[PDB]
Amino acid sequence: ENVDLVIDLQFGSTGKGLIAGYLAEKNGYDTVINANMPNAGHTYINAEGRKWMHKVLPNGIVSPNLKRVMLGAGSVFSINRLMEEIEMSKDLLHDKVAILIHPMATVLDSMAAMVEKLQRDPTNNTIVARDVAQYDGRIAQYVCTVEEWDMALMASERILAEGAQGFSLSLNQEFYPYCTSRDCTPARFLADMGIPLPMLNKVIGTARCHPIRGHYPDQEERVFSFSFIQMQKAMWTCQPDEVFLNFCNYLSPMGWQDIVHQIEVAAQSRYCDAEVKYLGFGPTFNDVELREDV
Ligand SMILES: Nc1ncnc2c1ncn2[C@@H]1O[C@H](COP(=O)(O)OP(=O)(O)OP(=O)(O)O)[C@@H](O)[C@H]1O
Repeated sequence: ENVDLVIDLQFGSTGKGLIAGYLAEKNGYDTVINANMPNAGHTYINAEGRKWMHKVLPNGIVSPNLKRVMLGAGSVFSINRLMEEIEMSKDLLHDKVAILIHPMATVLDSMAAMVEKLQRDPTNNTIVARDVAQYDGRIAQYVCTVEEWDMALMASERILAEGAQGFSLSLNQEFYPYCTSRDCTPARFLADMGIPLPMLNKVIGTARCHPIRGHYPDQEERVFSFSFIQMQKAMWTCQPDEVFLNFCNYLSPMGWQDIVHQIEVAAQSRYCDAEVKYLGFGPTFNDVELREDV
């Protein structure tokens, strides 16, 4: 049980990148892994002010004991974007860090590419990273075999896995068809990263006091008020062990302290022991505080 999995409990865009960077600095994982499809990017800003805006690489690459960065089979990514992000952190991606691209990850020329991979037509060798790697040497250094992927996980000591969009955007939650093309749940993220279920140690769920994006019945006003019902649904399916509540700096103390209580009452209502353990008051490492301290 050595995988910490970071997920988003609402409609996304909760600052999951911030807690991923924070956790990577605090815990020093040697392996960071994700399986993202094209997105608007995940941002982490460290103590000294450096900014990482990532659409492909995990934000966890800031771990001081980084050894492996792993892009899972569910990844859909642009090669241009990936090489740009690698170069901007080449000081972190030195000779001591191995980057592994799952052979069945999808290369973009998002949904049309996901369809062509599912088509499994034997003479289209332009789709999956294994096939693109034969004529595109930029990723040839990076794509591994399925066997190598499994050995990398076996060899990892502690793993930070970063999830994708947020629970309520799941393909099979209530808002279909106004949703993404995948379920956004721990089971599906682990599946899309090829992580065996017994490796899961804890799930860190993220939320913001006023969630961004129909919607849930108990929320109004895109920015919405906090939804207790949305949090109940997310707790039942996602069962986080710890919660990071972000953008508390947009509310009065009474404001975000009430939401802490509501999150924990929703958790308990859906047989989840989650604790609100982290609070976010800004976009920086230095703005993440421990709930027991504030
Ligand atoms: N507490 C905060 N105060 C102010 N700005 C913040 C705060 N937290 C994050 N931000 C800013 O919000 C943006 C974060 O990107 P986003 O939240 O969509 O990441 P994510 O949740 O990791 O992404 P995704 O939706 O893909 O899961 C950044 O520009 C960051 O600087």
